Amino acid sequence: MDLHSLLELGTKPTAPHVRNKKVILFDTNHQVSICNQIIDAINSGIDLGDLLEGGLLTLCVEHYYNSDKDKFNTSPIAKYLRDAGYEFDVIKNADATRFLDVIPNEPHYSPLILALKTLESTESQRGRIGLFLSFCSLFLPKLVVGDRASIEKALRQVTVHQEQGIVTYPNHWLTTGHMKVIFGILRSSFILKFVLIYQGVNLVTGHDAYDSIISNSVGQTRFSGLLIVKTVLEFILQKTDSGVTLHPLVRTSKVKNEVASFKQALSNLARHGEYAPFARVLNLSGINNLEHGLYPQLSAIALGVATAHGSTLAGVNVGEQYQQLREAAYDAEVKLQRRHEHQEIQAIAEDDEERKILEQFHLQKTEITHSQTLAVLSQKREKLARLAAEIENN
Amino acid sequence: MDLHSLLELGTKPTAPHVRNKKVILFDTNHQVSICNQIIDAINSGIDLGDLLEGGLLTLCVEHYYNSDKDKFNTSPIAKYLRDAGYEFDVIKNADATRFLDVIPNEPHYSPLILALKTLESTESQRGRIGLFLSFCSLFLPKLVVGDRASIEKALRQVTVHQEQGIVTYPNHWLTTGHMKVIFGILRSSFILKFVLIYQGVNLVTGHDAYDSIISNSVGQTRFSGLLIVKTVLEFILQKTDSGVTLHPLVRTSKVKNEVASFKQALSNLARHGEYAPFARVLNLSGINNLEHGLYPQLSAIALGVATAHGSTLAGVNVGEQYQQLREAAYDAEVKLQRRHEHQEIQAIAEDDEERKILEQFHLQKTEITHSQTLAVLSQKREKLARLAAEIENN
RNA sequence: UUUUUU
RNA sequence: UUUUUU
RNA sequence: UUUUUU
Repeated sequence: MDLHSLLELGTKPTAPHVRNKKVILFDTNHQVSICNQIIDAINSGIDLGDLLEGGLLTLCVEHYYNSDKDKFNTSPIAKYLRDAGYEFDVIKNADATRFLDVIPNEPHYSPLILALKTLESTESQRGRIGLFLSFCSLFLPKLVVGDRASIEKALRQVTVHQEQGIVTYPNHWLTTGHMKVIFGILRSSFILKFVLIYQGVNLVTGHDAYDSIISNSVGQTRFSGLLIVKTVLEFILQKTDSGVTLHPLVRTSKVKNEVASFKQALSNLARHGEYAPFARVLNLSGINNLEHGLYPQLSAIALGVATAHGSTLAGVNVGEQYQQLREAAYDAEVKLQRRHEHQEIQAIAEDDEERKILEQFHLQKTEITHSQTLAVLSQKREKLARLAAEIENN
Repeated sequence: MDLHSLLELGTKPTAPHVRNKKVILFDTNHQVSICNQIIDAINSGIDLGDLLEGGLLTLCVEHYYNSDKDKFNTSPIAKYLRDAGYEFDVIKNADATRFLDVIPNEPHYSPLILALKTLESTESQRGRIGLFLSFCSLFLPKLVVGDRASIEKALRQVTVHQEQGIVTYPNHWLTTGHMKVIFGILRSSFILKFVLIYQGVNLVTGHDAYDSIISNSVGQTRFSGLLIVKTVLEFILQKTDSGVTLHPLVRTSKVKNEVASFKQALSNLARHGEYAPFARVLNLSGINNLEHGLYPQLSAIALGVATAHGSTLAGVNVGEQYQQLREAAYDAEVKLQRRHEHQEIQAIAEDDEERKILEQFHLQKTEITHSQTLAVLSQKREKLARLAAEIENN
């Protein structure tokens, strides 16, 4: 009897799940105009409550699969969503021409029926759907950080993609109320985030403007709320050709339960295949075992070692109960790393003139990264002070 | 269990993709006049929105394959676009004589139907189509740099090809509004850029004026947004006959994760075969793994070493967070390279008179490249100051 | 709960 | 995001 | 892009 196996119980799911959901699909002869009516109903602020996930699935099936519902069901999006517990009931209506005529006759859709009579539609192309999905992909990196972080990252990606000349969005899409409602409809829908992630990752070759925007934004969403995974696996568990060895600041007996617990949490997380970098955004099952408050010493030490290697990770906020250990591991790794690079410069040169040139280069390089780290720290302090002045103002 | 394989997940596409697109093809008895009507509809500023990609495919099939649609489907352009996820639905209309009569009866094409009634057509030859495609190939090098860089490179290629006597373009094609709209229609279309790249690379022998312009402009587009690939693979990972060895400025332990990560990104990029130099323009799948912000030390060091070897790479702009490391690696490589050429001049001579002549030659050659590098730096500084004075003026 | 850069 | 030359 | 002579 192993009594210590009781501390790992109640984490892993045991079976594939018998929970079944129901999202509707619209089968219409006028699918492009139906889809554009869903776009301008969402953009107008109409809370289209239980029909949101089915309407967003009709936009994504219409854009990616020409709304045929036959090669959609063969496709691995639907195989994944069928194993996740979704069921597609197809609301077939061949003579429908408006969004009101396809909503089923239930009593609780009556605020939506009253809301959509006053909704005016401007006639628009098929490409407004792909414009909407490429705009919705811009909220995907820094989605789990908040709404202000998502809206600022998405505004920065709008100006980056408009200097490229790839896209241009309308000016009433870029107001802060509308970017609040698009953050709201993206954070809650699993199917919208998953099919933006799937068509971002798995499209190889023929990219239009929208496919390239979605593929660029899914590429910046990799390990989004999982900075602890990236800092521990790069800087704490170094891999050699001989094998994985620990770091000197984690190689004691106070830390070793967190290290052995973190390796079990990572081996749980890698059951998800190619969606393990997107685990915090898609809210997968191993997500509770990788928080900062489960590893209070491993996380602050790993961020201090990571900040000592790179300039930009001195902008990462932590809680007040992790700051001083982060600052201490930063100082210790600065001293250890200057000892190591002095030994390596003495190892790889050939003359005294060669080691004089390489010594002058690596001391100038270290002074460059230290001055950049202090610049990032000063603008982080001013950003926190400006946010606190806005919170005091509001 | 290799836990470090989780950091490479979510990058490579797993399957050939089940996303299918629909571009139309026009099958008409009067294909030359239909194609010239698409040329003067595009040149007039008519936003021919969803029919743009099919109209450009009809121009390219009419120019390259005589619009027969039977040897087009055997040809490897269509095999590549069929594996990319395109489907060609052929709008057969044997008695059509205008561009209005072949547009399908949909409600969202009605601004285009109203736009094309007022469009006047001048009757023109088959060679205005090849004139349009050779003009569209001139935006292909420096396409990913911007619109002003594309329009200035394309104006320079117009004057180069008119001193040759190969071509002459009409004077209303060379205004900046029209070159803005041809940059706009080339940046977004995958099929136009791909078939200009395919017929530029794979045409061996019988070139007319337009084929030679397209082949010259596709030859200058090789590694267009991939300067990091060219500078690292030339100057940082030197190949000997014995094998690949690193550079002394990247041979430490702070750099080795970026070097081993860059070799994985290059081995991803070389899955695309002969279209791997054109990966940033065609937006292929390995493109996110080769940015400057993923390798902040390898890229600035590699550009400094490259600038020390050649005069013209002192015109490359970088961000402000990479400039000083570029300047430092430039200084270190200047000192290391003068030590190496002094040793090689002592190795390859036979007398003292021979080494006196070779010493005087190589010191004059180094002074020539240093004065050229300072000239490039001064005109770069004045170009940036003039662009900032125009941005302040506008 | 997450916080940087890209 | 990309930035030079050809 | 090419630049001479024959």
